[PDB]
Amino acid sequence: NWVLLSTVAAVVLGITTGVLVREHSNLSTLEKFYFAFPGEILMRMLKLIILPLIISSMITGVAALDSNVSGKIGLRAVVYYFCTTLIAVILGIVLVVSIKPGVTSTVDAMLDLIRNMFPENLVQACFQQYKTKREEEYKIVGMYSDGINVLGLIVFCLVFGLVIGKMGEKGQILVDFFNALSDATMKIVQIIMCYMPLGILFLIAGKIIEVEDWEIFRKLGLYMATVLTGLAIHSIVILPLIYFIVVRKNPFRFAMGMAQALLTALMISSSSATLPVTFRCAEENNQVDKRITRFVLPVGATINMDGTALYEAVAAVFIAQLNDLDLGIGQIITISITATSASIGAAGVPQAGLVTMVIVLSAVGLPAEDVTLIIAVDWLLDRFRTMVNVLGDAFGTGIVEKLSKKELE
Amino acid sequence: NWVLLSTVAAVVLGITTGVLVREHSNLSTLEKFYFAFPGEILMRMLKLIILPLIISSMITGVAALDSNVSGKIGLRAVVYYFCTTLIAVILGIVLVVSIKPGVTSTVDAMLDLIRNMFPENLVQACFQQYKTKREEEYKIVGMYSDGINVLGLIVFCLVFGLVIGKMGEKGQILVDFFNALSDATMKIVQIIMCYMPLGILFLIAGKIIEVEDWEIFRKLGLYMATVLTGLAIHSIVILPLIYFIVVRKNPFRFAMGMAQALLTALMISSSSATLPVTFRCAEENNQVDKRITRFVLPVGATINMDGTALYEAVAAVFIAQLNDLDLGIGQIITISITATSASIGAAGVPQAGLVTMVIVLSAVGLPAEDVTLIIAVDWLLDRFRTMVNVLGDAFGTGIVEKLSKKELE
Amino acid sequence: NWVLLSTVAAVVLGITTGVLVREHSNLSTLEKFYFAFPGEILMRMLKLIILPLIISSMITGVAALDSNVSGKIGLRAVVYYFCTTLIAVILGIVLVVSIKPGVTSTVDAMLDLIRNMFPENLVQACFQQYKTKREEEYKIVGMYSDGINVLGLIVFCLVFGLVIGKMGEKGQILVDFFNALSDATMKIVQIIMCYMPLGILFLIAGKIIEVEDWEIFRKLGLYMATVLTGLAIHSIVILPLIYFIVVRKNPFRFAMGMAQALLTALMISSSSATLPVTFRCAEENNQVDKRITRFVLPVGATINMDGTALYEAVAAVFIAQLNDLDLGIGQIITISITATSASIGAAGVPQAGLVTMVIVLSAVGLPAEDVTLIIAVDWLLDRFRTMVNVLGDAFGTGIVEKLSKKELE
Ligand SMILES: C[N+](C)(C)CCO
Ligand SMILES: C[N+](C)(C)CCO
Ligand SMILES: C[N+](C)(C)CCO
Repeated sequence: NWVLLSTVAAVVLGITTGVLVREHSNLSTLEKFYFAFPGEILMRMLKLIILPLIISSMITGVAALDSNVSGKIGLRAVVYYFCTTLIAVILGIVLVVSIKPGVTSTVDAMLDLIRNMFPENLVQACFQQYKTKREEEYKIVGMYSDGINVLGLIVFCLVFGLVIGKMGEKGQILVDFFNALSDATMKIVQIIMCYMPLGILFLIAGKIIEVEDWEIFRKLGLYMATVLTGLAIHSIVILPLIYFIVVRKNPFRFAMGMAQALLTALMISSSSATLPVTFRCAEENNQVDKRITRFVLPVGATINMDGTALYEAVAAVFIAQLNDLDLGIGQIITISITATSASIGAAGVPQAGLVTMVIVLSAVGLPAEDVTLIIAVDWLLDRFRTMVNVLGDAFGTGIVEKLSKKELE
Repeated sequence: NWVLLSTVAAVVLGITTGVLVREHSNLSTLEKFYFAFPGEILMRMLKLIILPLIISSMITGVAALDSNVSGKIGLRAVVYYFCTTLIAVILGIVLVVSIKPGVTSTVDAMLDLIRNMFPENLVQACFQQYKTKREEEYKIVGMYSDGINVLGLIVFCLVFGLVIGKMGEKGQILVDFFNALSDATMKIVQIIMCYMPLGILFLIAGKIIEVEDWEIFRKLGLYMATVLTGLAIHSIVILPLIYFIVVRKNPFRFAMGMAQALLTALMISSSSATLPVTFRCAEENNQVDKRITRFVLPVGATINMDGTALYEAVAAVFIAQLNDLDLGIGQIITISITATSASIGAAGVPQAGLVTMVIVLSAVGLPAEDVTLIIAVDWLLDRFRTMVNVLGDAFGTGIVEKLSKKELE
Repeated sequence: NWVLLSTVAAVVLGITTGVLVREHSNLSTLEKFYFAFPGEILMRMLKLIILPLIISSMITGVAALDSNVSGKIGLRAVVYYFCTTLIAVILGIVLVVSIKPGVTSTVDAMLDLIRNMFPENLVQACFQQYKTKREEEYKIVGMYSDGINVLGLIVFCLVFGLVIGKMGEKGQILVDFFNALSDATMKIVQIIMCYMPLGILFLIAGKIIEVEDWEIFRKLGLYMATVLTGLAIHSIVILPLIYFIVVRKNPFRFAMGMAQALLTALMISSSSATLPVTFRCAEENNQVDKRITRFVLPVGATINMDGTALYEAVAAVFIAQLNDLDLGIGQIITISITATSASIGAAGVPQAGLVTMVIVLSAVGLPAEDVTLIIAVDWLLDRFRTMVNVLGDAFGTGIVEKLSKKELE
């Protein structure tokens, strides 16, 4: 594949250029800023595109989710993809606080989630964010600090996406305007990813120059041991339990029937690319009828956020812990809800692991140029994330036969 | 009706909760801020929607006003609905300064009306507002303070609405895009009004807690005696004179012929809901032909701002007087022109008295959470405002028979 | 013509009012600000419209440039209209620094061209601009100062215009939405130009009042001797050489064959108005086939920026030199690239010399009210600019017969 091979060949040459400058020359504090300029322009190019990508892919992802939730079968998969998303948020927050990869009020930060879901302006929500601060027996002021409001542009586009879906023929030009705006801002991300090999070369090399000790290669080992532990309690302990609670039919036999599509997800790392394969393995091996697989698998490519909350919401807390933030427990729930929501906006993006992380790091107020620690090993962890998304969707096929049995007639 | 009954039942339970907390417990200065948080989220939800509601309803209200002003009949109703709008602005400013409900340069503030009609940026006009200040033999600086520019987003959408109406078939996708955007942002205001009973419960109760003296129940009695005096010189003295100046046929006989539609407006408080009724009473009782009633009544549901300048531009000055502002005479004309213009944007909104007031209080730089004094008694005054809008439109039927008599052949 | 006669009659009455106030009365520092208020509102009206004019005319100018570059003929005119545009930028920068009309780091300002082509936000690019500053062995901070980012709204709309052109039928509603938005924001500029005679009357008169010495009538004579010298090395020395390098057929005979359309351009000063004439003189007199004139003349009305870089990028440096700026050499290339790019956005505007200058003066951070020095003599220099655009396009017809000879079969 091109986009995988070229990114690995730019991480290898990024470390090759990176140690042949710090151990072979000596740059100033200014010339280590001009050396990381082609990787600076990539971070401006990526933040440029997340505003028409959030707005267009949330409006069309939700206005096409209607008529894919027809009946009660499409409602008994929205409850399932919210019940295992909420457990994956709790499992991602617990595992990043217990392990703490990258080390050494709370009510006023949970009421800013609900304040930022409903902004006071839709144009200010594209570049500003409401943060409140207790001061003086106390009183409370609000500031509107900078940084994009991703939570309020997603709650509004989820409401605006439901309204124009149900409007019928009067709101067909609004679905057609944003379907074409979503196709046009996924062909610009394909143009940016033709520059992304050159940009991550000078982004990796600008980090190995400034790094003086190999402690950051240990915090990058405890990060892969928090993602591969979040994505191994979910595939072994959490999701085979949820199947066995309602469907008493041995969940380790269900996964062996899907072993052709689990092994295919380790080679592509894209859920919508092996979506023709997981259709072919579910019906023939597990003996499930086609009227419920065609109703939960198209909603399971928009709503299945089990893998994001264990990978991109552990990465975005690891970056925040890397900058010596204490974060409390109220700004961790702020991050893991912004990281889980931003993956619905970065829905079918080509390099959807890199783009989603630039959305959350720009939203929660972190340096987006710290994503180059994550894309060094993103090609290992995105393969295993979509093995959970394929296994999570396959258990979402065999669960809605059991709550929907009298509905099929 | 649901939206009336539920709002009265949330004002009654708002005062019931409000006196069973201040006279039964004791909250801190912080716990009186967390008690009014469900009413804070309503004020964020309302300010969220006034930006796509101003833009879409002004573009479609004006691009559909073309072909409803065909001939000279539709021009002799635009002059009439500007001549009685300007008298209602003068009558609303005089009555709120002479009575002063809620008590105890000028050239640089009239040149900021004309500066804010033509902003220097269309994206900055969505959240910022130009205020100029004389300083030092003097010189003049400009600041761009915050708060939405409603005047400049209405003057531009009035020009942009006329241009795409007259473009014909080349500008039909622009009328279709904003017709669907206006239908989609009136179905979101219907979703907000399903939360508005809960929000105004904690908004009323958060005001009765902090109020320690019943002087504010006297300033709320002088406010209803300024609206019901502005809307009783207009229906008795001003508008029956304007009929009798040009049409010498006893205006108190004209209103008795419309008594079925005046009494219907006291039960619905919506001009476009009794618009089928005022068609049926004008032609049969007053003997007016249908070629001029169908030409002045659709422009009389977009342009008839006689009732707004006596109700929502007396309320927005009463709120400004409540915060101990002196206002001069130049910032009163700023308010009553912003309040009269913002009711064309809040054109056919369900709760169009509450939404219009949040537009003007956010525009002229006032606390939008002070609208809860007004919605306590809005269900009394909005019935009597639309009785003036029905009587003002009925006299706008019997006036254009007299200036248009040779035009009908 | 109306728009020429009325503008000359407002420059004459502007100087007539201007010397009958300063030599016949005495105004304060405040009353010389209220006297130039009708010309202030014109500068707010002009800056109001450059945001939907840049966005709509760049998207439709580029999405219609596709299928006008079919084959290799339409590629051998994009190289020619970039090779003579880059020489006109170098000739405009050299001539405004050598003559310096209006008198008496660099790497951090060339890396801000590339930083401002790719902004971090599309809504902030409509009103804000990234300027970086070296400070402290040094480090580099970035600020986001105010003023519209014209470079980043043109690079994005050039990429977004190419993507929706090549999308075919899926991106036809996006071409139809911006074709109608571009027709609707050229009919608002025609409404503004009905006020522009009144606005430039009080704009000229507000400058002759404050001027106390006639040195500014000498710097306005060295400005016309830099534009008419830039547009006389291009028409005599630069462009007849580029023809004679590749096409050995005596370029002074080519221009005599186009003498009917050169003389017509001195009477209209519009390239797309004499575009039917330069078609009729190229084929009959110079004996060129119609298959290459119809392929380079529609791309030569969007891409031919030879005349802008010698007129509007010498004017925008002359205004910057007038305010006693030193500008280095890095902020001169910033101006002449912003002035050359902004003339693709002001593509077919009626008063396209006045509107283009308000775009660049607002972009590079200059007073837009200093354009009234330029529109005093714009009707002399815009005639001679389009004589170079007609001569530059005619030599762009006789050049693509020589590189395309085996392609025509
Ligand atoms: C299923 N994905 C996580 C890949 C996209 C939904 O946000
Ligand atoms: C006639 N109304 C006042 C109800 C709407 C026009 O703004
Ligand atoms: C050819 N013009 C310069 C007139 C427009 C292209 O920007």
